[PDB]
Parts: sequence; C-alpha cells; structure tokens
Amino acid sequence: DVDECSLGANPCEHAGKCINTLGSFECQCLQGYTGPRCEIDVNECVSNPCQNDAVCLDQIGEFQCICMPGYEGVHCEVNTDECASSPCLHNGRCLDKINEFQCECPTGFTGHLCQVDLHHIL
Amino acid sequence: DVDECSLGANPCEHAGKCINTLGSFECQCLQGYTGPRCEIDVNECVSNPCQNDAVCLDQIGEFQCICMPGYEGVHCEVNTDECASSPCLHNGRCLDKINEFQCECPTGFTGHLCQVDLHHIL
Ligand SMILES: [Ca+2]
Ligand SMILES: [Ca+2]
Ligand SMILES: [Ca+2]
Ligand SMILES: [Ca+2]
Ligand SMILES: [Ca+2]
Ligand SMILES: [Ca+2]
Repeated sequence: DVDECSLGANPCEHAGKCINTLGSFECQCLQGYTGPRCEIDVNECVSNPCQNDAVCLDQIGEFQCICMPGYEGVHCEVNTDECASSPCLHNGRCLDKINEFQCECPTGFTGHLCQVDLHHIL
Repeated sequence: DVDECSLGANPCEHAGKCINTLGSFECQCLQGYTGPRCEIDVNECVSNPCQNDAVCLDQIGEFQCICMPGYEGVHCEVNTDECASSPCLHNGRCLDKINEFQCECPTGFTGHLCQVDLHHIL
C-alpha cells in the first residue's frame, strides 16, 4: 500500500511518532496523549488525585493540585505542621490544626501563645 | 450590762455598724463580710460564677472573672461574635468560632477570607 509517514505532514497529532504498517500506520504518542492518532488530551484529574478538597488542573501530561490553606504537597496530602516553630510560651503544649495551632497553657497562663501571666494576680 | 458600741473602737470589723443589745451587741456588716463581728471576707468565687474556664478573683464584696480569649461578659458567658464585621469576601458564609471565624467560600474561591479567585485558571 502506502507509507502514510512519508507523504508529508505527520498524521499523528500532538507530535506523536508515526510508524508505518502494511495497510495502515500507527502512532506512538507523547505523554499525556491517547487515541489512534494521539487526538485526545488525557484528563489527568479523572482518577481524583487531589486530596483535601484541592482543585485539580488538567494539564499536558500532568495534573497540578491547588491546595486549600493549611495543605501542601503534590496531592495536597500534607497537613502543614504549624507547631514546627514551637510557638507556645511558658511550657505550653502545641496542638496542630488546619492552617493554625492551639496552645494548651499550664495553669496561671492564658492567651493564644500563653503570653498572659496570671500568677501575680492570685 | 454595757454598751459595747460606746466604749471606744468599733468591735465590728471591716467597718460594720455596731448595734447594742442587752447582754451583748450585734454587727451589721458591709457587703462582702460575714461573721458575728464581720471577721470573714466572703469568698464570692465559692459558687463557681466564672464560665468557660475563666479565672475567678475573690475581691471585697464581689468577684471578677478573667476570661479566656474569645469570651467576654461579667461571667465570661459571652462567646464574642467574630463574624460581626462580615469578613468573608465574594459572598462567603461566615462561621463563628472561639476567638476566630471560618469562611465557607463559594466554588472557585479559596483562602481564609475567600480572597483567591480560581475561576480564571479553569
Ligand atoms: Ca502503510
Ligand atoms: Ca491533560
Ligand atoms: Ca496543620
Ligand atoms: Ca450590751
Ligand atoms: Ca471576698
Ligand atoms: Ca466567637
């Protein structure tokens, strides 16, 4: 028959590699493309890869996640540790939250960061 | 017998009013004091008046509450409304919390105050 890969333009879309066969031809697609002639832009978001209510962006051969505040990582799977810098004063114990932290103050101390000393008042 | 209220100093403590009786005397105490001669400073914190883990200060004829952050009022009974100033952008719905608020953003918006527009990206 014909070599469809040697007539002129590439019959394979999205820069796929044209491979001649007897009676037809086949396309070797680039990452992110599918179909007999690489016509389809694969939806990389179709398997729901973005966690914790993240927004999935369907791109060429990849997805990108837009994380909700307090989350990070490729799949937004990481709850950022806000306690990392040890923010609680006066031996307060730090509790990690979503884009926030909580201090558990010892008796006689109050405030978000356990700043307020109350021992002198009592 | 004797007028104990006319000998000299006041037999009633903490500026209580001395009232003579036949065979004794009695004391008419000022607010915050008790006992036959007003000797006792009443503990106004004894009935646990301070709410939401507030610190109770036992004072003369009164208590004062030291509120935990996010609480106010005489008994620290009032959870301050942080949503009062309507902080959420783009028709976000405000949820009141403890010394904090939460914005429930409509689709296409993110961030603590719903600042981030994501509609143009998709
Ligand atoms: Ca052929
Ligand atoms: Ca894609
Ligand atoms: Ca966190
Ligand atoms: Ca008498
Ligand atoms: Ca008292
Ligand atoms: Ca509140």
